[PDB]
Amino acid sequence: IVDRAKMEDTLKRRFFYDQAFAIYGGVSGLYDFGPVGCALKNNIIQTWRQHFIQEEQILEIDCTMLTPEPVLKTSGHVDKFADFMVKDVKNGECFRADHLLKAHLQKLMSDKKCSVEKKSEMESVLAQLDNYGQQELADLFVNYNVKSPITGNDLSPPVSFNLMFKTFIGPGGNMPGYLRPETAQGIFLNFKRLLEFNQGKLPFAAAQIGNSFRNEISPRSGLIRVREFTMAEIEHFVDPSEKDHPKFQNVADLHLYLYSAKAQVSGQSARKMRLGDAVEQGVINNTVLGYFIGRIYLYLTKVGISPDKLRFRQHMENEMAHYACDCWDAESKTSYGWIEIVGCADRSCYDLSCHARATKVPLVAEKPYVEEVVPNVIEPSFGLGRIMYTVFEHTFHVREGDEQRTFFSFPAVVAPFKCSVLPLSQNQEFMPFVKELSEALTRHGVSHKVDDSSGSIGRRYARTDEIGVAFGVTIDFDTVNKTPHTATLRDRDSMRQIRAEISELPSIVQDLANGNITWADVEARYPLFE
Amino acid sequence: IVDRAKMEDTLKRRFFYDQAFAIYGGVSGLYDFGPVGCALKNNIIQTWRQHFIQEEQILEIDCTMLTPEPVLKTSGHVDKFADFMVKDVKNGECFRADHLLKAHLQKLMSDKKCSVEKKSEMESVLAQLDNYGQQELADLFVNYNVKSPITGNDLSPPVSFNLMFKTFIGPGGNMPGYLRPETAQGIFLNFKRLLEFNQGKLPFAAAQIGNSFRNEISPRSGLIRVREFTMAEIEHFVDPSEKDHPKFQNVADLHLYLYSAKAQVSGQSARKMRLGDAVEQGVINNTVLGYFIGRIYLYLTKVGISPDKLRFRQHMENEMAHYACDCWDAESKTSYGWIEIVGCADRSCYDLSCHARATKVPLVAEKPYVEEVVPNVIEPSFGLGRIMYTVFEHTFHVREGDEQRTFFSFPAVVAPFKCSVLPLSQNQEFMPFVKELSEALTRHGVSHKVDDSSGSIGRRYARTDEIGVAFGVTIDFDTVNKTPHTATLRDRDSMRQIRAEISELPSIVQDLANGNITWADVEARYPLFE
Ligand SMILES: Nc1ncnc2c1ncn2[C@@H]1O[C@@H](COP(=O)(O)OP(=O)(O)OP(=O)(O)O)[C@H](O)[C@H]1O
Ligand SMILES: Nc1ncnc2c1ncn2[C@@H]1O[C@@H](COP(=O)(O)OP(=O)(O)OP(=O)(O)O)[C@H](O)[C@H]1O
Repeated sequence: IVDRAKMEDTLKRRFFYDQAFAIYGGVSGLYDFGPVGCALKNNIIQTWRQHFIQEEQILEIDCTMLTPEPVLKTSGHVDKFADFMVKDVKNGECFRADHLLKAHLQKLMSDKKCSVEKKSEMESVLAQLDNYGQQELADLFVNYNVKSPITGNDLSPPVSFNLMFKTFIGPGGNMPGYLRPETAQGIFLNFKRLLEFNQGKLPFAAAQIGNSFRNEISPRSGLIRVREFTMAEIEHFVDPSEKDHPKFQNVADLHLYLYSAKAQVSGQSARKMRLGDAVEQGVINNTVLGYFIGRIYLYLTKVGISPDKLRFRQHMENEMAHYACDCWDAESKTSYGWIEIVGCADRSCYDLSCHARATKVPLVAEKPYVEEVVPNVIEPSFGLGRIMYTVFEHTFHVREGDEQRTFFSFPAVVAPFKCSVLPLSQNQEFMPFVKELSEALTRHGVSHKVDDSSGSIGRRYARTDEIGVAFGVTIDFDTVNKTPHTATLRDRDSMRQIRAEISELPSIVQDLANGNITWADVEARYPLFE
Repeated sequence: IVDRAKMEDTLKRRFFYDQAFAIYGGVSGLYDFGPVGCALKNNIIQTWRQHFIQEEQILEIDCTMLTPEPVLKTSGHVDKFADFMVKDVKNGECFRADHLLKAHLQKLMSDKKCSVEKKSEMESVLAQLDNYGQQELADLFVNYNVKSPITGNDLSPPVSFNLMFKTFIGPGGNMPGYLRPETAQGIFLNFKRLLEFNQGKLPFAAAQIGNSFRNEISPRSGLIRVREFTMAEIEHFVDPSEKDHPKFQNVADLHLYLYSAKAQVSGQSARKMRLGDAVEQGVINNTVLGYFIGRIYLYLTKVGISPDKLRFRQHMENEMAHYACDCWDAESKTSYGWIEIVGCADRSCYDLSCHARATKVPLVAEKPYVEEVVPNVIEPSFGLGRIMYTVFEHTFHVREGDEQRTFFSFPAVVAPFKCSVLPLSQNQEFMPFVKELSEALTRHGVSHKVDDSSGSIGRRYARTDEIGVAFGVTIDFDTVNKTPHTATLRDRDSMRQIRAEISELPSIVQDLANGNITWADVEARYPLFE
């Protein structure tokens, strides 16, 4: 139960992100990222690269964002990629029917005058919103008589709204284009060149880390709903008859919350199963999908997401994407309820085929005389924007001190900079120490910054914790005058300190950040400091 | 004099880049980058970060690409950001007048029937093309009677063509938007928040590394002219009365080719002056601009650009950008002649003012009672796309061998991967060595890859050189059987080899790549290997 308000204030004050074109009134769905935001955003992407691209030796390509209409028409986006929109007959004001109806029912279930018999009924409606097609939503909008949230006017019937941005490539109108709503397509149009890289055998995964555009109808979720964001997508091309992953046993012992399609249609809750048992009992189709669900869980967890607030929900029969036949979304529980931050879909083979036909260009591989096959693809899609935000709410805390200080418990691999070196005097008495410590840290690969801000050592850290800095080393006079020269090591979360020689701290902070040593261990080997 | 044709073939075969939406016929100005392309593209950006952001402790932000019309209207892009376009009256076919006229004169100067008196005259015309405004170009198009390049029909008079892409943010048309043709604007709209970071003092530089869009009229220069590219821009906010840079003495002894505005209007050539002498003789206005010109020269040179093919040309009076009052472009001589790859402009203070007014939001700083001032900004703009391409032509070579093999002499800091470990047998006899070498290299921070391709050791490298791999270590039977165990170190460019213990090579390759040791030194300490 995080206090969004108080948090958003800290994220904007320290400038993690903020409204884009603020001095012009701003634009919904558009935000800019400040220094700290970029540092944290870059750490997440780098962590992702090591976790997937590096770990699975994935190929990398960087395709264009502009796309000629024909390409997206063949993919089915020009037809099925949209959201149901509604608007009051009085003025323009557009709203995403899907969500509005969801916010309306929550208002009715909240009202005490609501009977248990109804509150229950409405729950069955919400837990099946992504299914209700064109007509079905129209009925609910009439049954519950939904009306504009503000100055409640009459709402027009629900209609489709293509979420792709429109443009024109080159002078004239002969070539109408769009801004890619996803990156996947780019990888498909380059399947042959990519297939050639792996000698021609399967499986093999291609990846992309670029920006995608979504002309979202009415964004009101901060960074959760933007019309422009960076997403990392992997296209795991596997043979339809070989949907088995060799490394699955690496994540078979993971206990994570699964919310199958059945559990949703049978009105029951999500179960916390073992990834292996899940694949066994037929819950999770194959092991390829299961391996990725594990890799995903691990990544999100390693970045800072809370396990007790993370679950994988399976799509419904008619909730499926136009290009999918099965999918599982990694949802994180936030102040906006459960929201998908990573979509692991199973586009059986809808893409290579469509493009193959439309262009009469064959896109297949061969196996052992020899047979050709159309590669089935499992696509783990990461929304680096939502993942970062979820980290904010899952690590944001308010110190128990009356000063109402806040801080983020960012893991050591995502925090802006691991250590914060802050000395009392910046004269030539401490420089000999600050200098060596700063370089000793660098040799250990520990990102840091020397503090110069004004205020007491206690306030000096209050600002460091605010942006989530993992550790801190205080160099006082006793560090300079006394001998051996010892400095103070401070832990962000607990605020507890330690006193050790200023020459051993480097390797220590390195193990604390690398996860080789526990803060408990530190308090066990070295003398405590109040 | 590089053979573009042969080169483009190698760049596409190894998949550095290629036509985007190829199976759909492709689109001019749009290209995708393959694995090697991405590796090299990422090395350049990383090298840039260390050279500028890290070296000058520049602040970093990441703004949106979508921009609401009002913002670009206030910047003057909706009015002056365009290119003169012409088209034959027969069909659509659009052409950039600016260039077409330039290609026409070159055809006339090439023809032997052309007299010296005329060839000279035309040169004076080309060396002043970016000046000729609306009317002036119309005359030349009539005087030289320019006509469509293909099936030469009659060309319509030259007219302006806004290069920005058009779109609509959100449902409806109440909010018309554009795709940022540059990043600078984003940094200006966030001036206050950024100014606050530096306590409020000047100077201070903000930066951005994102994509920009340019609806280029008719792109025919491969990667030189794209409608989508990644650009790194720095906004050095300095006080108008303090246009002096403290570090200038770090690049004062640089001898680079300068092509002042005068030299262009006085029909004379470019001089190779000393950066310091240039600022003295009033050539280069201030030292702030001079420091950056040096930093730029160093970066481009460090990346792989040839000094004898690099020059800094100063803009003409009416060639100035709508937001500039003075500028210098770093031009590289390529198969397309001199092209700007880095634009270092001096937008005196045109931006902060425009936005300040239009929104009635004050954007200024203060100095020592105290006075407020409108920061003058020097904007070094890097087109990471053109810089990479220039590196291709300036490092592409054809082995003297009849097999017509090619290779790129990529510096160690940009090559896909510094070293290439290739063993003869991949059995369990060499693994103990390949393993240790691979890890020893990693501990030294040397990017590498174990070769598995088929063919003789000589052909194994022919493919490694093709993508520009700096070095290579061959592990043969003598490395396994003999003792001490020695491997062969091979230099890409010279193809010359060395024989040293397989345990010392790691540190050696590290110094060769880091530039601590010369290949000559290696041949001086260790025994040569034929
Ligand atoms: N507007 C957005 N802002 C930020 N990230 C987004 C946005 N829309 C989608 N994503 C990211 O892309 C999603 C994967 O693609 P997907 O097509 O499943 O989105 P989606 O199903 O349409 O989600 P939504 O129900 O929120 O519209 C990631 O789960 C999510 O982080
Ligand atoms: N179409 C393009 N493709 C790749 N890079 C580009 C393109 N257009 C501009 N750039 C990059 O941005 C330039 C800086 O901005 P600038 O406004 O000076 O471009 P420009 O003066 O319009 O150049 P041009 O004469 O080629 O149109 C860098 O010098 C160049 O690398």
